[PDB]
Amino acid sequence: AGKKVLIVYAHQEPKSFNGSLKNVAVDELSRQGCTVTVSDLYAMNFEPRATDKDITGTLSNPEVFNYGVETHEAYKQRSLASDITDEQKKVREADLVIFQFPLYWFSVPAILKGWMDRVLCQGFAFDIPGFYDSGLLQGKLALLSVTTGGTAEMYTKTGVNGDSRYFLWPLQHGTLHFCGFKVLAPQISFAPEIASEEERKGMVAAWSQRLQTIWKEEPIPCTAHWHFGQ
Amino acid sequence: AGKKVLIVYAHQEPKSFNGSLKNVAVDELSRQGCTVTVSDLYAMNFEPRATDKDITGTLSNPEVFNYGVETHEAYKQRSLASDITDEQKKVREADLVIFQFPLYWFSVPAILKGWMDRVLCQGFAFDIPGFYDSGLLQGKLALLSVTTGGTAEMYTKTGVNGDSRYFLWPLQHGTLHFCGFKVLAPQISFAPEIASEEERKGMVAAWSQRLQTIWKEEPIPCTAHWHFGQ
Ligand SMILES: Cc1cc2nc3c(=O)[nH]c(=O)nc-3n(C[C@H](O)[C@H](O)[C@H](O)COP(=O)(O)OP(=O)(O)OC[C@H]3O[C@@H](n4cnc5c(N)ncnc54)[C@H](O)[C@@H]3O)c2cc1C
Ligand SMILES: Cc1cc2nc3c(=O)[nH]c(=O)nc-3n(C[C@H](O)[C@H](O)[C@H](O)COP(=O)(O)OP(=O)(O)OC[C@H]3O[C@@H](n4cnc5c(N)ncnc54)[C@H](O)[C@@H]3O)c2cc1C
Ligand SMILES: CCN(CC)CCC[C@H](C)Nc1ccnc2cc(Cl)ccc12
Ligand SMILES: CCN(CC)CCC[C@H](C)Nc1ccnc2cc(Cl)ccc12
Ligand SMILES: [Zn+2]
Ligand SMILES: [Zn+2]
Repeated sequence: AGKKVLIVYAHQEPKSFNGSLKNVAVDELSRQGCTVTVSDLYAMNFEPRATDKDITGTLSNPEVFNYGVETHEAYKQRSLASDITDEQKKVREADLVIFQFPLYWFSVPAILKGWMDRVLCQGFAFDIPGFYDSGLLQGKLALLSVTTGGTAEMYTKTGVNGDSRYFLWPLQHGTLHFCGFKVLAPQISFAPEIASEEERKGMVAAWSQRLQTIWKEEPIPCTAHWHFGQ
Repeated sequence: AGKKVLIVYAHQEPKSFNGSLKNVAVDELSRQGCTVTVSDLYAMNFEPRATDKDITGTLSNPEVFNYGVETHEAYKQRSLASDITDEQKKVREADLVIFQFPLYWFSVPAILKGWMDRVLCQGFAFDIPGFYDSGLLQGKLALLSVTTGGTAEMYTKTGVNGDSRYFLWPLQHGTLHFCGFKVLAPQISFAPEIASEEERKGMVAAWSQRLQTIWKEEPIPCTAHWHFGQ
């Protein structure tokens, strides 16, 4: 026991469907006795841009700015902007990181993309070498809880939008697995705007109910076959 | 001729490999007699976050904030923030939109993700019923010019990262095709940091040379089969 959870939450509106899914996760994980922290990115005005302001120390090469190189070195020297290290502390302490967001352009909203870009730097989240199964966040779990405009039917193989797993690839594999996370099955709450209020309440209750047994779940095999099939 | 091009450019450093690819595109398209415009997102300090500041008027619903609905209505009511409408004007005038960026987490840097989120609103880029082949930007061409850290071999179907086409799906299909663009084959400049000077020169020259005949190209079939098939 004694599990720690970080929820990285990306919605502007506390009364939103995303807000309800975040709150029910806080409620249920709290009820279980888990330690819970939420990064409410919009409320934090979280900075999404990868810039030279993210390093406060002497640059390795002040004539030609290479974000990856400079953040790697800043991580090692401890000269990263404090907003980044504040998030790194939350990740370091977490056993499970839940990302709660509406799908924007088959991906995460930009503010959350910026969290990934800025927080998961070399030295902290991965090394070269030291990625995928050797990533530095090994031993941790991650889970994408996503809401969509499109219906489940629209996000199937035979639909023009394609199977929902297709768009998970850059997030689950390219990012989370790359950093060493084991990835729990995504929670996709399809088309709440189209849904009836009863169907919406059902989707929120389904997430809460799933969370009751989250610590017993196995991760997915985060492979091309899982995402794309044969 | 009389062709118009917008380059949406996302790199912090003018002397970067991305910078050089952007500059060669400007040079070669300018030489051809094309009309060329560049949105240098980092130099513009482009806002990535989707917030209620993106609507200038009174909100469609001041009590509960729905970004998609509010921006749709704002577009119809000419009440979007000027940074967004400035970009929409550039897109509206363009026959070809080139995106020039380094791959960040199998996707675009957050600043460019924010451009997509905030600029391509419903009513402007898509609507009911105009999407995929009938998207509102139909008749326009789009092209992703991406640079990577990983090698071409890492980006193979059975390589650690999977086929590069796998990460293109959310961008080419879920975003560009969705908005009605015809998608020209991506330009992928693999691993310039690792490449020799000569190899880098070759990749820049390949891009310059490609641009010489860009108006003669057929778009790819932006399908699941192209992205995921044998
Ligand atoms: C920039 C942008 C890009 C997008 N790109 C995509 C894309 O690529 N693919 C795609 O499929 N969609 C896309 N969308 C649509 C988007 O994913 C949906 O709009 C979003 O997922 C809806 O979630 P929400 O929390 O905002 O819904 P909400 O509008 O907040 O929720 C709907 C309703 O649920 C109600 N509600 C809240 N809590 C509860 C509760 N506890 N019980 C019952 N009802 C409740 C709310 O009052 C509301 O009426 C995009 C949208 C934007 C703005
Ligand atoms: C947050 C983050 C996430 C990332 N995620 C990924 C990922 O998911 N997958 C992946 O594969 N990579 C990833 N990367 C790596 C990234 O994609 C590469 O670092 C980037 O593409 C390199 O391009 P660049 O323009 O910055 O190269 P640069 O470092 O600017 O350039 C490389 C070399 O080319 C030289 N050069 C510039 N112009 C010319 C010229 N005209 N002729 C010859 N040489 C020239 C430069 O001087 C330099 O020496 C990530 C990086 C970051 C920071
Ligand atoms: C017209 C607005 N309103 C009236 C019913 C319906 C809500 C709008 C719906 C949910 N939004 C969407 C539904 C489905 N797909 C989408 C893809 C993108 Cl990129 C953006 C928005 C999307
Ligand atoms: C000083 C040496 N310097 C090159 C300038 C280090 C370059 C490291 C290499 C290129 N970067 C990378 C190579 C391959 N994959 C990657 C995935 C991510 Cl997320 C981030 C960086 C990556
Ligand atoms: Zn994986
Ligand atoms: Zn397509």
